Amino acid sequence: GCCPAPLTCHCVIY
Repeated sequence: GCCPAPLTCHCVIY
């Protein structure tokens, strides 16, 4: 999964 922000899947905060 990408970021929950959500943000680009290159950031993925998880």
